[PDB]
Amino acid sequence: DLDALWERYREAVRAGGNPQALYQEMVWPALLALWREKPRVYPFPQAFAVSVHTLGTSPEATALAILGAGAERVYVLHTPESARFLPRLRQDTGKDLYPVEIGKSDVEAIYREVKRLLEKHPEVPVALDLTSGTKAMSAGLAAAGFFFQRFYPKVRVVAVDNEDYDPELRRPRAGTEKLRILPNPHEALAEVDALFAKELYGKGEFGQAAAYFRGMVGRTGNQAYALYALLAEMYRAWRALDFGEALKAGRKLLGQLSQNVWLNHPLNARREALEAQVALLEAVDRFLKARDFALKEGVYGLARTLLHLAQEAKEEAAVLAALYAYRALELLLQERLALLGRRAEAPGLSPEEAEALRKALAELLGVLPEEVRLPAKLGLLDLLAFLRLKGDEALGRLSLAELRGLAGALKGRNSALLVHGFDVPSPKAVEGIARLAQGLLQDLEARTALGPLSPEPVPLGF
Amino acid sequence: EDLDALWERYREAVRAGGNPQALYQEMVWPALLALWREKPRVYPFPQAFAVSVHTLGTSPEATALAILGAGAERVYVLHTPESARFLPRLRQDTGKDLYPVEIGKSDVEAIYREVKRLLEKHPEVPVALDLTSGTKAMSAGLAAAGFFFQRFYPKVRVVAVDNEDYDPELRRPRAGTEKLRILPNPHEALAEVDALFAKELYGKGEFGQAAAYFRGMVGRTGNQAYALYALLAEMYRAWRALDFGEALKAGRKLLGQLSQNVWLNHPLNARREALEAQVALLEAVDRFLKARDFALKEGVYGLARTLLHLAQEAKEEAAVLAALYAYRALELLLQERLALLGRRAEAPGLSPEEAEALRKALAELLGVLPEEVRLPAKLGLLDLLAFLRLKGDEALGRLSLAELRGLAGALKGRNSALLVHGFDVPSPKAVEGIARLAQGLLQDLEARTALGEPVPLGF
RNA sequence: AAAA
Repeated sequence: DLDALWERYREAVRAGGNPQALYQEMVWPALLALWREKPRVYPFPQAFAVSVHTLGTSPEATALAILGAGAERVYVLHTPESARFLPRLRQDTGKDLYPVEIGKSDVEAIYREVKRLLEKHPEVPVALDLTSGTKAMSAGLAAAGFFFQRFYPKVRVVAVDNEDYDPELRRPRAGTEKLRILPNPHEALAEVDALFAKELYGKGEFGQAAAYFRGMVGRTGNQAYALYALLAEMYRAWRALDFGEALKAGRKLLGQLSQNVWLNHPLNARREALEAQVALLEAVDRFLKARDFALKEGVYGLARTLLHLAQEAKEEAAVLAALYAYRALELLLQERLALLGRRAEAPGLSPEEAEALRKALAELLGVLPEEVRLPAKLGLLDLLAFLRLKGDEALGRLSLAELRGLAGALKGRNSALLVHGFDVPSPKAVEGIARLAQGLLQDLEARTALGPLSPEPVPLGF
Repeated sequence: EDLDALWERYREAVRAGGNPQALYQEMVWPALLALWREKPRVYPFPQAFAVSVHTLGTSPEATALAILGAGAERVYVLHTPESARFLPRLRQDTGKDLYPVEIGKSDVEAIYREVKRLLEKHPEVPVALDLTSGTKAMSAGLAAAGFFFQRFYPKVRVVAVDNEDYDPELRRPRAGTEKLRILPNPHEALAEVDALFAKELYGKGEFGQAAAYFRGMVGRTGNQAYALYALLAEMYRAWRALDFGEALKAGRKLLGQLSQNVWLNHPLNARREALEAQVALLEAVDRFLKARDFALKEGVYGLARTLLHLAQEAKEEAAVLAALYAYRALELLLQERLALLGRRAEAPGLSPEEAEALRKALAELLGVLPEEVRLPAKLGLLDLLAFLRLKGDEALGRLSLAELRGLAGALKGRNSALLVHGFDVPSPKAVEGIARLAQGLLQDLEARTALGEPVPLGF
C-alpha cells in the first residue's frame, strides 16, 4: 500500500525527481496519514504528558515522533538552521510546539534544556525524542535522558527506528518507521555503579560505600557486592573504634570469602592482608573486652588504630587528632608499665619511688620537688617520668629537651577543648605526642604475634 | 584546495538524474579523502588516541573521516548487520586494520557493554568514542557510555564529525565543511555527579569531603559558584572541628561573597538569614573562646549547642565520641549556670560551710556518708551539679533525687570511656541522660541570649 | 555525517 507508494517514489526519484520535495508531495501525505491513524510505537504505545524532540532538517521524522509519543505539551529543541521547519512541523502534527533554539553541536545547552524541562515537569511521563537533528544534538538529549531517569523514572528516551533504511536516499523506507522506546543503559548495566562505590571507598567514606554496595546487592541481584559491603562496613566500624562490629563484619567477610562460591571474588586476591586485618580486629576486641595489657596484639591494634585516626585528622579535626594521639600514648605507656610489673591507676609507689618521681616531675615541669603532689593514678606525664625512672629502655633515649616539650604538651591533656578544660591543642604538641607514641608503637610491634600490617584498606580489585 | 568546484559539479550531476551515492563515491569522496589524509580536521585540535571506536552506518565515508581525524592506532568499528557490508570500503578508505563488533541498530545496552569492555582493557590510554555514523540510537548509546565512563576513564573523548554546511536535500554534509569535534561531556561540565556526592556528604555531615568535591567542582565546571559552596562546607567542617576562628573566617568570607553582585542569585543566598545568624553565632563562640568570660552567654550557648549536636551526630557510630561531646556540653552549661552565681567551677572558693553542705549533698545523692565524699579542688561534673542545686539553681533543683541517682552513674562514666582513660563505649542510655540534661540547660541558656543545622544547599 |  505504502510499500507500493515507496517503490513508485524510488522509481520517481530515479526519473530525476528532486527527492526532498518529491518525498514531501508523494510519500509524506500517506505516511503522515497512517501515523495520524495508528502511530507505530514499538513496545506498545505509552502515555506521555510532555515530549521533547530535537529538530533537524528532516522535520518529517520529528513529526513522526511527536505523533507517536502523543504528548500534550511538546517542546522542539531546534537549531537556527532547523527553525524554518517548525511551521510545517506544527501544521503536520497539529500540535502547538514550544520551540527552543540551541546550537547544532551544543551538547551542553541541549542537556541543560532537558534538565530545565524535566524540572518543569517532574512527576509526569516524558518522552525525550532524539530522532531528528545532529549526532551532537542527540548526544545531548540522550545523555540527559539516560542520566535523569535515576531522578525522573517517568522520563523515557525515544527514537524513530526503522526496519529498512535506503542508503541511496538516506531515508527510512516509508511505513517501516516505528517509535522505539529505548531502555536506559543503567538497567542491565547497574553493575557499573560499583565504580561510584569504588570511589566512595577510595576516599575512605566507608559507611557510604557500604550503603552503596548494599544497594548494589539490592539493585542488581548480585550477592558479590554484599562481600564488598562487608569489607566497607568493617572499615567504617574500625574507624569508628567499634571493634566489636568491625570484627563481626570482618569475620562474616572472611567466612563468605572461604566459601567455594566466592573463591574468585576479587577480594581473595588480597586475602593474606584481609585475614591479617580481621585478626588485628580480633586481637583488639579481645583486649578491649579483657582490658589486660598482657594481650600485646590487641594493645598494638588499638594503638595503631588510634594513631592512624589522629594522623588522618591531624589537619582538619585538630582537637580530635589530639584526643586520638593522647589516648594512644596512654595506651602504649600503660602497656610499658604492665611490662615492668605494675599498673598505672594503682601503682605501688615505694616512698623512694614517690620521691624519685616527684624529683623527676619537678625538674621537668620547672618547679621545686616540694610543690609536687603525686596523684593516685599516674596520668600521662607521671607515667612518662616514672617509666623513665624505672629504666624503660625506649624512654631512656629521650633527651631532656624533647622531654620538656612533651611535658608542655602533657599539661594540655589535663585541660583541653574536649577534656575537662578549654584550650584547642597546639599542632606542634600533638605531633610530638604522636611521634613519641609512634616510637613506642614500633617498639611494641617488634613484640607482637601480628608483626606489621596497617589499618589502610585492601584494594577492591575492580 | 577547491573541492568546492567538485562539490558544485557533483550537485550538477545529481540534479541531472545521477545516483547521489555512486556519484559522491566517484567525484567527491576521492578528493575529500585526499584532503583528510593530508590534514585531518579535528576542531579543538588533533589529539593522539590509542583507540578510537566508531559506530558505522550506511555512510562509511563519515566514519572514514572520523577514523582519520582521531588517528588512533587501534580502531574499533561498532556496526550492525545492515552496515557490516561497508567494512571493506572503510578498510580501503582508512588504510587501517579494523576491529569490527556487530550490534543491533537500537542496541543501546550493548554499545554500553562494549564501551565498558574496551575501556577496561585500555583503562589508562586516550580513547575516542566517535558517534558520527549509524543510527541515533547507536550514537546515543555510545554517547551515554562515553559521558558516563569518562569519569572513571578520564582519557576518553566522545567525538563526532560536525559540519558547517549540511545539504538538507542531499541529506549530506557539503564536502569540506566537515570537521571532527571533541564533544563536551555535559555530565562533567556541569559536574552533576560531584554535586550529588557533595550533597550526600554535606547532608551526612562529611563537610570536609563535600568541600573537596565542591573545590574540584570549580575546576570541572569553570563556575566559581561551587567555590562559595566549598567555603560553606569549609565553614561547617571547621565548625564541627571545633575551630571556631577557622569557621568564622570562612563564614565571613562566604557572606562577603554572597554580598557581591555575582552571587546575588547564588542558591545559598536563599538561606542567607540562616548563614548570617550562624556566622554571628560563630563570632559569638569565637569571642567567648577568646575571653573565657561566661557573660558571653551567646558564645557559651553556641559552643554548647555545637557540642550537643556533635554528640547527636556521633551517637549512632562514634558512640565514644558522642559521650565526650555530651560531657563537654554538660560541663559547659554547668559552668555557665555557675558563672551566673559569681563562682568558677575551676577553683571554687567554697567556704568550710559550703564544703560541709556539698559533701552532705553528694552523700545524700550517692547514699554514702559525707566523709566518704572527698571534695576535689576543681568541682567535677556531679559536684558542680550538686553545688548548683545547693545554691538555689532552679532547673537543677527541679531534678528529682531519683533522677540524680540514675544520672550519677552516667556522670561517673567520664574517665573510663575508651577515648579518655579506660576502655568503655558508654551506654547509649548513659549518654542519653547526659544529653537530655544538657538539652534542658541549653534551652534555658538559649532564652537568656538575645540570639533566641547546616543550611540547605539549594539543589 | 541534521530518521544509519
